[PDB]
Amino acid sequence: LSELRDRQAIFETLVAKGRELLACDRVIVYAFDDNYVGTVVAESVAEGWPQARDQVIEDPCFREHWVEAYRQGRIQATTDIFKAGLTECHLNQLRPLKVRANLVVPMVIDDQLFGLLIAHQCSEPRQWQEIEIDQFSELASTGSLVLERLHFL
Amino acid sequence: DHMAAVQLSELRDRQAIFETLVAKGRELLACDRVIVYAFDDNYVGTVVAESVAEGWPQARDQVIEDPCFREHWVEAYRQGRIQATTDIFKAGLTECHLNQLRPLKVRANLVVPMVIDDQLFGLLIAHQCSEPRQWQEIEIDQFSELASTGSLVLERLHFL
Ligand SMILES: *[C@@H](C)C1=C(C)C(=O)N[C@H]1Cc1[nH]c(/C=C2N=C(/C=C3/NC(=O)C(CC)=C3C)C(C)=C\2CCC(=O)O)c(CCC(=O)O)c1C
Ligand SMILES: *[C@@H](C)C1=C(C)C(=O)N[C@H]1Cc1[nH]c(/C=C2N=C(/C=C3/NC(=O)C(CC)=C3C)C(C)=C\2CCC(=O)O)c(CCC(=O)O)c1C
Repeated sequence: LSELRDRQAIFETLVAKGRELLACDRVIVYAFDDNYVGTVVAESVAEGWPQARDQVIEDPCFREHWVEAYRQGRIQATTDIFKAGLTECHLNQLRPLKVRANLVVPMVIDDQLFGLLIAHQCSEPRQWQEIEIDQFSELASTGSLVLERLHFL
Repeated sequence: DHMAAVQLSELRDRQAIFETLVAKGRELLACDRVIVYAFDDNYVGTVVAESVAEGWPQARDQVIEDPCFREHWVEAYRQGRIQATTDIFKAGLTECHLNQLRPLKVRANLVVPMVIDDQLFGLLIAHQCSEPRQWQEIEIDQFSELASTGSLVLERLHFL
């Protein structure tokens, strides 16, 4: 990882390592351009589960305020999205992907947010453990160090 | 939930990087000691940080002999070598090398390089002192990932 000098290779590594790390159903990188508008840029998904790129998922074309919360280091660890008080529109974004559990960590260095590293469990609800959250978020941070290095180099 | 209050990836000071490497490494492995042996610009290495379990000797409390020049064994680590030694008294080490570790009461010895693109920042080292100990593949991978993360942050300091 530390040696990668290509954006897409980094994103695909993160996504493979993340799913391996958590043994969950899907890991995704939702990456931000300069306007903090985001797109799904990579996905690792267990066989048989829906792939993001096969769906049309609505996503408002502006930077919503949760972007700033992640930028400051918010982590979302949701055991079951149907019990978490999500908006209907948000549930509708995750429904096609058959999400139950939702773990969202920032890929951020010095308050520059490169993206979000996201895990889903689809088969059933899943309580994310502290040590999984720590390891997944260290993976995000390492990926972020190498994304940032791209600019320097 | 929230990212940790201090992150290795957010450190912007050399010595802080070494001290968090050594704290996190000893917690990861639950071993007796973790050190960083860091290289200066002339490839001279120095123990710059240590985290050690209660009751075991501290590196800085000892006089450990160490040839003033860069030895040949350094190149193997620059190139990515890892040494994982279950019991240093049964590993065919030289007497002089044994005498560097005796004062620290080392039995097991794990050595991973802190290296990016052929720049060797140091070695991250773990000791078990209480008993011999066979380092597991999972431990070696995790310890080595920590070392590489530390190396990314040392490198960044140059750029910054
Ligand atoms: C519904 C289209 C929409 C309206 C209208 C609105 O104003 N905002 C939403 C619902 C909404 N969504 C989130 C959080 C996220 N939205 C994401 C967008 C995506 N685009 C995709 O292609 C995709 C498939 C993986 C998604 C999920 C993302 C990445 C997030 C953050 C991750 C997550 O929380 O799922 C919110 C904020 C929820 C909260 O934190 O309060 C809202 C209101
Ligand atoms: C003994 C003074 C000496 C002579 C003479 C010589 O030519 N080389 C040695 C013995 C020797 N040491 C190593 C490898 C290491 N030596 C280290 C130096 C240290 N300085 C310290 O303060 C200290 C306390 C922690 C140490 C251990 C270190 C860090 C190493 C690498 C890590 C390890 O292997 O313990 C060698 C090379 C042996 C090999 O790997 O083939 C030799 C011959």
